[PDB]
Amino acid sequence: EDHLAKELEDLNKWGLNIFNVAGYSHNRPLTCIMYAIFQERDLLKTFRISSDTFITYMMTLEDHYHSDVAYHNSLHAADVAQSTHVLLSTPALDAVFTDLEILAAIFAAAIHDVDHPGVSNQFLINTNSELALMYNDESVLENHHLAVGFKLLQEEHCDIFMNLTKKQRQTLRKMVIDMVLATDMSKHMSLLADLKTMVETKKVTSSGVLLLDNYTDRIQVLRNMVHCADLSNPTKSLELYRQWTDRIMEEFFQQGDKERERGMEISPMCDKHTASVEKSQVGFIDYIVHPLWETWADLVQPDAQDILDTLEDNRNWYQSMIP
Ligand SMILES: COc1ccc([C@@H]2CNC(=O)C2)cc1OC1CCCC1
Ligand SMILES: [Mg+2]
Ligand SMILES: [Zn+2]
Repeated sequence: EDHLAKELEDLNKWGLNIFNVAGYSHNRPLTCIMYAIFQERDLLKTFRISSDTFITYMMTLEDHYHSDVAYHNSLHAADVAQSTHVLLSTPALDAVFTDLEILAAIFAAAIHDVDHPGVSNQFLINTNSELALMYNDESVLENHHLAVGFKLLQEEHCDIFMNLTKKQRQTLRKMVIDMVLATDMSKHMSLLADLKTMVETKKVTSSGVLLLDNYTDRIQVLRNMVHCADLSNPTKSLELYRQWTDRIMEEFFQQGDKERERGMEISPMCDKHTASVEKSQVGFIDYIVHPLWETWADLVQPDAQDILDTLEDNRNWYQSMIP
């Protein structure tokens, strides 16, 4: 409505507020945002994607995200897709990516947690879920979100890539698989270490813009971009970040409840009788988020300085919340 258009003014901005846009779109954040993103970047015009076909695909996809799961619902995909959309425009990455790589990264963000059940890879493996057997324990969740998302492009009324070259559907299907698999947290370190090596040997043009050789380097930056977008809640305005903290702790504690119901051992950050929400967020910033964004900032400097500042600041709020 009228509040929707006022909010979508901030589309291309880190301050954008995803809750507000969920409330104004009949609980369809992901469809509203993805649709605004394509228009903005002119993707439908570029890849002859019909608008009907696009809405039908998104709506279906949004509706495969479970709405009774506290954190991994359509809101989070919408968030990660909007965050990625901004990082893609960061000044240090200007004119570096092809249209196809841009469409790949945002699409990756959109389908990247689809059909998530609200339990970890570790849980699903220890309970012998169908999914763990299906996937032999390797990026269980991630391989699944990728299969669902690419299955839904089977219908004609949903094949939004129907007007790419064969070579383009392949080059894309490859980039997406690579980016979603990289959001599996057990790959975090390898990715961070790989990022640090890329910064070490960074090269720019005379105008402070990165020089990325060919495929290998371009997709490593995209890998890392969607992984920062996935771990961007603490770089967002305090009000937004605490609402994200509440939802993730909700989801985590429902998992701790199911673990206990079943005599299994409870993972301490999922234990609702001993885990401080506050200590845990500080830890999450000190050992995972800051190390990553610090490295990202070095790569696109000084574009992410504001982001680093917001982060240290949000850090100290949570620190000051602990006795
Ligand atoms: C807003 O914070 C968080 C945001 C996102 C996630 C991802 C989804 N699940 C993950 O393991 C990473 C975890 C968070 O916090 C958890 C780390 C321990 C405290 C809660
Ligand atoms: Mg995920
Ligand atoms: Zn995610």
